[PDB]
Parts: sequence; C-alpha cells; structure tokens
Amino acid sequence: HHSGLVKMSHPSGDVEACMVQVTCGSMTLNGLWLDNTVWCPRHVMCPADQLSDPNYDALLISMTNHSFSVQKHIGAPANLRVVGHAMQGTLLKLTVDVANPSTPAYTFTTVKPGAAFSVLACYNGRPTGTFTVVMRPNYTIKGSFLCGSCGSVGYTKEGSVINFCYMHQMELANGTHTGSAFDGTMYGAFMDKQVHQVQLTDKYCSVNVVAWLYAAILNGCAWFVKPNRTSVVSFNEWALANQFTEFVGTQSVDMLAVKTGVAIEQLLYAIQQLYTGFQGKQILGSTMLEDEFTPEDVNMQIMGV
Amino acid sequence: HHSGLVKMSHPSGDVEACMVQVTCGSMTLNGLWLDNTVWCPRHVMCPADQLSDPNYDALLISMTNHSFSVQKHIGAPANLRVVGHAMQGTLLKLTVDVANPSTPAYTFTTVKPGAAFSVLACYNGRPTGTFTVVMRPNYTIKGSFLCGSCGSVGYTKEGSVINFCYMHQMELANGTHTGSAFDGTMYGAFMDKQVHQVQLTDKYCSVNVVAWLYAAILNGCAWFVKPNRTSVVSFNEWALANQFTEFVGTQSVDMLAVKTGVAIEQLLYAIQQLYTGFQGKQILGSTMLEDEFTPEDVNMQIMGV
Ligand SMILES: *[C@H](O)[C@H](C[C@@H]1CCNC1=O)NC(=O)[C@H](CC(C)C)NC(=O)OC[C@@H]1CCC(=O)N1CC1CCC(F)(F)CC1
Ligand SMILES: *[C@H](O)[C@H](C[C@@H]1CCNC1=O)NC(=O)[C@H](CC(C)C)NC(=O)OC[C@@H]1CCC(=O)N1CC1CCC(F)(F)CC1
Repeated sequence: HHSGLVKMSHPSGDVEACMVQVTCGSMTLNGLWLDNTVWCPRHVMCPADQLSDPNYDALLISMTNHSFSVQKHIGAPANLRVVGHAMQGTLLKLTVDVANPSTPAYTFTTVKPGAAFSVLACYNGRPTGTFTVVMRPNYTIKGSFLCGSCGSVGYTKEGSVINFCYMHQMELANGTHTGSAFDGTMYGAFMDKQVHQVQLTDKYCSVNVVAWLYAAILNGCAWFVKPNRTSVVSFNEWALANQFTEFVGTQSVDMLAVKTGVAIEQLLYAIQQLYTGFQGKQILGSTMLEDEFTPEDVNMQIMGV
Repeated sequence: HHSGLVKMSHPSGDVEACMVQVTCGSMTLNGLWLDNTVWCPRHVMCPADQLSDPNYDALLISMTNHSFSVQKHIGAPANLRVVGHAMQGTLLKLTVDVANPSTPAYTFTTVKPGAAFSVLACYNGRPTGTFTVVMRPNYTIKGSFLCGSCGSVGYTKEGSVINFCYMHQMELANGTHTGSAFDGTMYGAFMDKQVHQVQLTDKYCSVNVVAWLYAAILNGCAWFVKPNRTSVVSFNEWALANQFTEFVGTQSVDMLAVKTGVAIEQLLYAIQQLYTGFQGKQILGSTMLEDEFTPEDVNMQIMGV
C-alpha cells in the first residue's frame, strides 16, 4: 500500500524568472534578481588560485561596478548593467539599473533544522532541476549540486509570497551541502573557503519521525502503536543520549494526533522501541525510521490541509 | 556519505503557464492549454451520480460548446471561450478561441515502465506542487494526488521541448495512481470508471536497480561487487521467477559500466544475491534494493552528463 507521500517541491516558475548568471573575471555562477538587486555568493570574486585563504574585504575593494557581468537567459533575455556593489556576509548585493519586472512578492527568512524547503538548481543562470530537502540538525542538506551550481536558491512559499531561505555555496566531505541565508550568514559553523572544515554530527529529527509514524497510521499501518507512553520530558532526555533531536510539539503535530486518536507520547515510546530494531517488520515500506517528511507534509499530502 | 541523489523534477514554469481550470456543470478539474486546444479528462462530463457506468458517447453528444467553462488563473488571467469539442479516448479535446501565448515547444509521447517523469500537481487550475515518479511495471505511479487533481500533467523535457506523457485520472485501491497518455489511452489495462479494477502485480525495475548499484560504486560503496557474473539471458530467466523486470541494457547503462569499470553482468549477479538479503549491510543508506532512480538520473546527477 502506497503512503501517498512523495518529495513535493513548490512549482518553480516564480523563482525561475528571477535567476541570472553573474560573472566576475574567470568565475561564473548564479544569482537571484529581485527588484533592482542581484544576490550571489561572494566567492565569484575569488580567483580559483586563492579560494583557500581569500581576503574578501580586499577583493571587494578591488572590484568596480564594471567588474561584474549580469545576464538573464530564459524567457525575457537581458544584460543587466551593475550600478552598485556591496558585500553582506558571504553574499554580494549588486545593484542593477533595471528592476526585475517579474519580481514576486517575497521575504527573506532562515530555515530551521527539520524544516523543508524547495531548491531550484541552476547552472550558468539556467534552471535545470528542482527538489526538496530538509535542513539537517548539523546545518547541511542532502542535495544534488555539481560544479557551477552555486547561487542556486532555496525557498518556501506562504500563499503567493516566496520566502527565500538558502543560497547554495559548497559541498562538504561527506557529500552533503550547505549555503547562506540572505542575511549573508552561512548555515551552521561553516565558512565559504576551500579548506577542511569540522562537520558536526547529524541527528534524527524526532518531530519528523513522529510525523511519519502518523502518516503510517493514516494509511492503516499501526502495528507499532501500544498503550505505552513516554513523556516529552523523558523522551528528550533519551534523545540526547541517542542522536535524536529533542521533540518540540506544534499545532501541525497536534492535528495529526486528533485525526488519528493516537497521542504524541505513544509515538515517542514507539520511536524508542523501533530505534532498537523493527524486528523484521516494515513501516510504509521502510525498515528504518524516516525523518525527511514534516508534520506539514503529512497534513497537506495525506489530509489535504 | 550522501550519494548526491535526490528526486529531481524539471523546472515547472513552462508547464505552469499552460494549466487551466475546466468546469462542466457540477464537475471541475484541470486542463492543459496548448495552442488553441485544451485537454482534460473526459469524466468532467459525468455527474458524480453516474461515474460507475457512464456512457461517455452519450454524454459527449449531450454537450454543446457552451457546456464547458475554461479559466486561466495564474500570471495572465483569462476566460477562454470554447468553440469546439471532441473526445479522444479518455480525454476531451476542447478548441478555444485564443491560442496560449505561452505555449512551449512540445510533443506527446508515451512513457515506458521504469522511466521517470515530472508531475505538476494542480487543483482548480492552480499549480500546487511538483514531484517526479517512475512508471511502474504495472502501469501505475506512486504519486501524491487528492480530490480535484485530475488533469494534472506529467512530462519530460528534451532541450527546450516538453514531452507530455501523462494526464492524471484516478487512484487505485492500493494508493497508487494512473492516468492517460495524450492519445487518450489509459496506461495499463485501467478504465476511467468508478468500479473495482483488477490491478496487476508490480515488479522491481531491474535496469534501475543496476543504475542504483552503479551510483553506489560511484560513491565509493562497492562491497557487493564480486568477480562473479550472471549473463543477461540467465538473469532474465531468473527475473521472471522472482518479480523482476527483464533487463534491457542501454547506452546510459553502458556509460556507467565504462566509468566504474564494473560490468553489468557483475551487478546482475549482485542483484540475485542481494535479493536474498543484505546480511545486515547497507547500500547508500538502504537495506533494500532501490529501483526509483534511472540510469539517466545517475549519469546526470552524479556524473554531470
Ligand atoms: C559553487 O558552484 C560550488 C558548488 C560545489 C561544487 C561541487 N558541489 C557543490 O555543491 N562550490 C564550491 O566549489 C566551494 C567554493 C568555496 C570557496 C565555498 N567549494 C566546495 O564546495 O568545495 C568542497 C570540496 C570539493 C568536494 C569535497 O568533498 N569538498 C570538501 C573537502 C575538500 C577537501 C578537504 F580536505 F579540504 C576536506 C573538505
Ligand atoms: C480526479 O480529480 C480524481 C483523482 C483521485 C481522487 C483521489 N485521488 C486521486 O488521484 N479521480 C477520481 O476520483 C476517479 C474518477 C473516475 C471516474 C476515473 N476515481 C477514483 O480515483 O476513484 C478511486 C477510488 C477512491 C479511492 C480508492 O481506493 N479508489 C479505488 C477503489 C474504490 C472502491 C473499489 F471497491 F471499487 C475498489 C477500487
């Protein structure tokens, strides 16, 4: 029995119309054009020779407006003249002389561990694919990004408003990815330099595991549900010892508890038992806990909320 | 170590600009507007009372052009006057008096089992999500579709050309989905009626399992590779007895064999052994064979081809 769950991304058209190519000398990557501003990773200013110890303050001072070339390729082609430049953290903010006529309603936000967002992967200012990821507890994402993908953007949508939350910067040694928020801070403790970096330990996202167990119940799969219960306080002490995030309930989780009639605390107990092993059984086709689906995913895709 | 594989969909903007709402009396669903034609499922003509034994020939004759209401909501709003109507298999072909000014270059094709395509899920003519699926050997897809989703479209893209291959029609008893090709035929043996239907047995897609084992090798994971080999002929005899599709090699698979230095026949042997059990080991985070990634996915996402 198929769960009705898929990895669902937002339709990408609104964001496709904002993607541009940014070139600075021997470097090219993607940028995001909103109003009269183009955002892109600041390492577009770095010669590949110096990526391991760049002085971005000196690189920035060495640039003029004419140092940058901004091009839109798709749909409504355009070469955009740069008329100002500035650095904010790990991003450049270029000012251009034409306002994007397809600028959507938008905000900038930071995404939290366990939360999902959509990514528009782009190369040379051309969108090539879209996928959805969850921000991991160690502030990486399990993406699919190759050389040239930097400046690809991640976002959520509330109504018609696009909430931009990620601009792609780098791949870590274990194959995961990270990037910047639009305040210019890198997610986690990462730096935008080509150097070995401590990567922090990942954890299971407890709230998303709970969501997935509710999805199982909503599909008629509830063998793992018992009367037994573990309190949030007791579960969270256990989680710190067992590489789980601490559980924080939300209204979205509460809606799943009400729909199914199964208490959160019953599923916190189930998680503790299932972590020790599924004893040969499956849940929604899986022999391991799944934490890549959020309570909101389950509410939307299964309950139509 | 993350594989670098995700479920990747095409950017959806080109197709978003083709989606419309079609209403016929008490029924509303989605349609696809290309040139002066709007395609939609023919059960928009059926009153919910009669969905179990409709006479679509009589329903069609009972309609006039004014029976249909076509509306575009997003981006460039419009009410489209219907000036002709026709049935092709399980689809209606409505002719409208305005050509879609955003019609992309397009073709119609039929997708084969094991092949992947992108879906734009829509409700009331409004795109709400995108995801990618593989056509299963029993001509269903493991989608995410709720009431109102019919007329949602699936497609592939070659260059700038969109190859439309699926128009959503129904959910089966096991939670999977199926629909029509744009020649109006339903995939598989399914009919567009609200009646119990024999559903055929699914199978593992052998070529995609091979692709995934190559993805594992490309990520440094090759414990399952031995000198031992099973011929395609011998594997295909085994597959018929073990709920696997017969293996048919392609140039995309050959490219993976050349890059990795591991022969297809080595992986056909591995599959036979892994099917009997992973003996407590994991491949790319999984304790079971994965068949939802195609050779083309692996070439594109990991090898950048
Ligand atoms: C921008 O387009 C690009 C995107 C990368 C390329 C490959 N996949 C991506 O997501 N970003 C970079 O190349 C980035 C640039 C710096 C200045 C921020 N560098 C980067 O991602 O380098 C990661 C390297 C290459 C692959 C890999 O495993 N690592 C990390 C690893 C390098 C060796 C080590 F010893 F230093 C340990 C860390
Ligand atoms: C069109 O918007 C809609 C899309 C469906 C709704 C739910 N999810 C979807 O993908 N299509 C239909 O409702 C479709 C209409 C007919 C005329 C083609 N009917 C349909 O999908 O019905 C499927 C039903 C409802 C859920 C379910 O399990 N089944 C199949 C099952 C019904 C009972 C049975 F005994 F007949 C055995 C088969």
